[PDB]
Amino acid sequence: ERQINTEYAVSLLEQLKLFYEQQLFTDIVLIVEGTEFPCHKMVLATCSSYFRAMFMSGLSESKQTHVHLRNVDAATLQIIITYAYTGNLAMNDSTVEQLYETACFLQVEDVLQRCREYLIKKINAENCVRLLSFADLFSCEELKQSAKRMVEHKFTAVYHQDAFMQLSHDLLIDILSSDNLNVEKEETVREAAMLWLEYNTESRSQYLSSVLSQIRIDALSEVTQRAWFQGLPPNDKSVVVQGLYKSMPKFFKPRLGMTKEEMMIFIEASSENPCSLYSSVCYSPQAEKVYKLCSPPADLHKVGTVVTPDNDIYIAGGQVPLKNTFRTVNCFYWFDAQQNTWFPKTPMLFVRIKPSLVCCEGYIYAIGGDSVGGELNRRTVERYDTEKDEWTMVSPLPCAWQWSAAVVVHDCIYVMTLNLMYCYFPRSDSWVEMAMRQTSRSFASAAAFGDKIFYIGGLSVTVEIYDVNKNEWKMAANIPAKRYSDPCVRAVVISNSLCVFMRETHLNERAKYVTYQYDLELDRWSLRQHISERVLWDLGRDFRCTVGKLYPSCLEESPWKP
Amino acid sequence: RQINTEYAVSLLEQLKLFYEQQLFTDIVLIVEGTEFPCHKMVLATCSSYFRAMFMSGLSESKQTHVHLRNVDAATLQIIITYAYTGNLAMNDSTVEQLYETACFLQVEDVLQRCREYLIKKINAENCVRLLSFADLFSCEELKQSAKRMVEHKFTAVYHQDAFMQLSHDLLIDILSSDNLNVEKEETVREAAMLWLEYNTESRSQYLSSVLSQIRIDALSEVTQRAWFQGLPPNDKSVVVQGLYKSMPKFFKPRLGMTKEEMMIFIEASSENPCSLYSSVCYSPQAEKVYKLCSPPADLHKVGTVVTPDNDIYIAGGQVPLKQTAFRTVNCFYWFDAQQNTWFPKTPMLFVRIKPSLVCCEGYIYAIGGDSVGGELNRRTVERYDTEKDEWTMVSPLPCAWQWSAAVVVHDCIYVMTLNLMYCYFPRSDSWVEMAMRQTSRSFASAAAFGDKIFYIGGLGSSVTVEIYDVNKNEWKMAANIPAKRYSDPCVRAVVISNSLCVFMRETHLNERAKYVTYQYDLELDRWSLRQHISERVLWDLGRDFRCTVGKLYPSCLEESPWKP
Repeated sequence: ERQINTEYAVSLLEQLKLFYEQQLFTDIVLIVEGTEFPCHKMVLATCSSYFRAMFMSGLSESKQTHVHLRNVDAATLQIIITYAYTGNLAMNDSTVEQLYETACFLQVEDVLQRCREYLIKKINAENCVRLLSFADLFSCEELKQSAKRMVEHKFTAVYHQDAFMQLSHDLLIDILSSDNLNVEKEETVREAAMLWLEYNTESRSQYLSSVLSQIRIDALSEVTQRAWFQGLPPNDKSVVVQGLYKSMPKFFKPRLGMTKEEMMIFIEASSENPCSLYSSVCYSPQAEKVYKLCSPPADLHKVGTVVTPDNDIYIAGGQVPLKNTFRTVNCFYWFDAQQNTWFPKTPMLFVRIKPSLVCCEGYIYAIGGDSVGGELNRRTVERYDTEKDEWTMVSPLPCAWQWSAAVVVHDCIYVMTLNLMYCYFPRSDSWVEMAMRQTSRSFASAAAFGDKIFYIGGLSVTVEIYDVNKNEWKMAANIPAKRYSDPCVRAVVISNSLCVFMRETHLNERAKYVTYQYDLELDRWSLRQHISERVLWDLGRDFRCTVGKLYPSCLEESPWKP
Repeated sequence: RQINTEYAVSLLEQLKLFYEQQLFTDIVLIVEGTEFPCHKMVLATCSSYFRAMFMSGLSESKQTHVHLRNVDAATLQIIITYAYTGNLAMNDSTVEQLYETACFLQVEDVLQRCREYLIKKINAENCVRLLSFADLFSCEELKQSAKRMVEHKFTAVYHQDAFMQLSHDLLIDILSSDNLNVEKEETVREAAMLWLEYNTESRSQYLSSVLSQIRIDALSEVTQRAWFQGLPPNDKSVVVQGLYKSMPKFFKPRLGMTKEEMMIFIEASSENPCSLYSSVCYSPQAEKVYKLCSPPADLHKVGTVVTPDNDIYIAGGQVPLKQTAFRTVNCFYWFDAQQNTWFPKTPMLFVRIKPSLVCCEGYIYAIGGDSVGGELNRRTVERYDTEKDEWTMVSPLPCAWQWSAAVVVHDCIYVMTLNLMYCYFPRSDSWVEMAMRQTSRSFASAAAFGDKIFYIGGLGSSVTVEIYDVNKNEWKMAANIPAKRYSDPCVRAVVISNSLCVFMRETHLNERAKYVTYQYDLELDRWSLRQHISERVLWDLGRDFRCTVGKLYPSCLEESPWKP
């Protein structure tokens, strides 16, 4: 006997739901603050494990037609009952907390796992500490850990969340004592503990002692003593004694967030093992090393990169071989700065090929990139919401462009094509016409350095500088490159200084990597650093470059023979 | 949206778990001392009786030990396990009590399932039993399928033991119908006579009604004194009744006596260019061309067979896959001689292209025809069971042949190829080497007339004829068919009117195709002009068309409207 479903799995379930709704065969009724729920017993067993032990134990409640169940919400119990009768939960985004609470109370494992997944997928920006305290209240390892890391990453950039103040000690100890604080400085966590304590002083006096010992000598060499002399309760002597002990021991160690080296993330590199096609690696300007990264899909290629001002990496679009015995997928991913993995996000609505993602005003803007090709209005765009986690359609492009580039300058969208340029106003959602270039060049990219756009390359060494306040295109100079070669130019910001990363290739000659330092008033690319081939190998042709901060300890060095 | 499959099956298995492992099982069914702990919700979701029993207000709304009587243990068990998992184990024996308990408990799903199974299971040796069963329980669709299949099979066997134990209304509906298949009107007469003489005074009152449905051509002749012999003694209310009642009931001829020997064609050239091919038929007696229903889903590249019981079947073939596009399917079908439609049957195991369907000893033999496997046994020859409705493999052909034909002579299968021949012994399931032909010819057909095989034509084709004798085991020449020179005759060997005739369509240079059949004199070795097919009735058919010998009804079929 297996489980074949000859149009019967749904028939029986439909009949069960009909019976629940008709007040039929009601052998048990739930009283929830005056509201009656005349359901049956067999089904409540399958769902609630509390009702499983309720409709079987030899206690008098099993022989009680009317049971008065309290500490449960009416709407949550109703949705749980209808899920038990139809399998459809249709959960919203607001009532997830009370639903999970009632599921943990009733011990309904399936809806518990469903809500756990829905919560672990929806830790976006704000409910992080709230759902972290929630998972601390209701033991939930999966939620606890994802939420822990999420806070270690974003909490160390706001450290002012209203919900962060109301936290239990053990959770705060686990948060602060961990070595995953994404902070480039050691005083921010100090003042964050300090603010918390100035808020609930006296009440959590032992807790404040522990949080001072948790900050350790690392951040104990500050005004912590004077602030305490200011707010301590009178007639306290041993407290000063125990505070004087907390300033030198507790294994003084450094932290991890300080290792935010501005590095050079690359994608689609020349793979070492012939079994793989491309790879994503990184380069260190100061450390002069070449680190690697894990492929987000591990088989799909032709992706686009973007870096938010908060140093976040995203990947959208791309094409993957069909593996029949290259199909385009609109999937989306995000790079973890510590786990060295890729957590997917809400996919796009159109399968794009090499999308150009631009970040502005906290929103991700994907401009062009072979949306579907057969659009009525072929020139359209689509943006992303980093807070609401959804895609919003905006005003479509004014001219259809291929192999285009797009940057962001002064909180405005700027997309560049062969010769035209349009500025998209995020406040009014419209395109305004901008200056036209006198040269028609494609297959090139642009960089947003300061208040000037530097469109480099095209087919070459065309250096066409554009300014927003002036609205004009001008030439500066030609990059010094060896003749009889085809340079692959890459313009990007580094250390608040405009530089370039170019590679020259000749006939019967090897490729050479070298970055130059360009000056604004000099119009010359001074030799900054020549990338030695002993550490970096060939990259290819379809590789991309972008600036971002990474961690050396989480990532791994790329092994390659000099 | 739909229903979450994950929970749907999780709930189903959890419900089944609560059933087998006695847990929340509340109501228990007491049947012949066997315990059946189960729930009320599952029983209500399927059985209408159980739904009515619990939701009511009677003592059963608060009872636990219901003594369900007039049921079976295994049937209730399989019904409960189906209600708990959706799995119905339908064998070939317990479907009767299954339908009984389903009609008792009023469970629509299992009722429809077993009704479909019995609509598939309807055959000869259970036609009358299934009809009596569909008369006992109201199963009008099953009742009609029974009646029809019944009708025909009843008027082909009329030896069923269950036929004696039948209700009067059912017998009246069977006999008085205009769908009986009998070459004469006297067999139904003696069938009614024996059904009446099965008893005596229990059939006397029905005697006055059964004679009211049979024509008066036999209600004035014999089998009136035979009833007077079996008449109750001194009964003077039946003798004179039948004496002065043999006057109305205007004698009208039935439909079963309209089976004429016809030339059934398939894959003929479609008249309207919207369709690829069609199926027509020639009337050697009516001299017209009646249309036939299209092959099932325009099934092309198939084979035909006409059993000695005059039944048409279709096996193999290919359907255009959803410009050249064709996929081969192993579907099997059966032609309804009255409803003018192709009823589906049990498909084969392997797909075939142009299979040679041959009937022998009640089995349908499809010998070769482009086997899919193409492995070391590139034949996959299969036999079909007309009793069990299933296929069974037989001894494979020793040699792989292509574009071959097969006939049946002396209860044996004779498959013919370019030059070789092998005879299959069904009793021993073996192949024996036969005589060798001296001419290499293919793409021809053979007709089995008596105890001789007549391989006509071969390669277009020609007028070469090689006659083979089974008792002599030798291939000899007889003559060549006199045809017009510089032409390509399309020969078709067939048996009709107890004589070997040929359907040979010839085409001249810059001329249209001409249809004419000849009668081959067996003792004189000469093809005589039996009849010339005028082109005013029969149009072009094509090249890949087949022909077979069979009987059809002109009444149920309609004339094909087409210009000469």
